[PDB]
Amino acid sequence: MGKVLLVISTDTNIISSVQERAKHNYPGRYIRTATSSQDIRDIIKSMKDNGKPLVVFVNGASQNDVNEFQNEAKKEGVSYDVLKSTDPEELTQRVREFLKTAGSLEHHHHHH
Repeated sequence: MGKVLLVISTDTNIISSVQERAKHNYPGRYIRTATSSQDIRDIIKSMKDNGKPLVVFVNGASQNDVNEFQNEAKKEGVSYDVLKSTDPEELTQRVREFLKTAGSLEHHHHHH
């Protein structure tokens, strides 16, 4: 419950482009980056009760903490979709449409 879009791209320059473009259009809180396992922990801490769509760009972080994101999310009841794509326009359209369509999430009481 409470879903995030995990944007993985081999092209860090493309991550930077889409990130700032989506932060231009939407609040730069809904767009977030992971730079460490510790950062990710703080993300998923929020997303348990925070029932709005998030977008985490794997910027500088590694596959070990990417899987730690998936694990901590699946145990803490945070929903996610793993988006593995490299394209500045396509990533912008997927990020933004996610924030638009998941703008209406179901209001279930969170395990607090």
